[PDB]
Amino acid sequence: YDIQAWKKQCEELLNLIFQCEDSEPFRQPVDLLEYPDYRDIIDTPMDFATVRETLEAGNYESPMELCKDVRLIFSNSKAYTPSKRSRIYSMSLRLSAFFEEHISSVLSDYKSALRFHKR
Ligand SMILES: COCCNC(=O)N1CCN(C(=O)c2ccc(Cl)o2)CC1
Repeated sequence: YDIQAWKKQCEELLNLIFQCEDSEPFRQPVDLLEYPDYRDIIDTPMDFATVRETLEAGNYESPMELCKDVRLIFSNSKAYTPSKRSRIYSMSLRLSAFFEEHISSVLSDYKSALRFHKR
């Protein structure tokens, strides 16, 4: 019932994601010099360094907001990919499965703790 615990749980999970080779494409923003059409396709860039900085700045109120930005990393990869068999997109799908496997308990515990708080 700790309604703050999600923040360190997310820091920990971001540390695991940064250790994961599959996060290599989405640590930093897309260099628009290497992908000159990126912003023609993607309205809202997102990456894991931006998510970590937002968290560490105290600019997430809940793990749902962090989850929305991480999911945007993955949806951007899916929107930008020329092929469902692309290397970078394939890395996104594995990393997404990993993230969803790990974030589920963080969301559940937070929502449970908030419900207890508001009982
Ligand atoms: C080392 O990483 C540098 C920053 N990352 C980066 O440039 N990109 C990651 C995002 N992205 C894609 O999701 C994608 C799908 C299919 C193809 Cl190709 O790319 C475009 C490439």
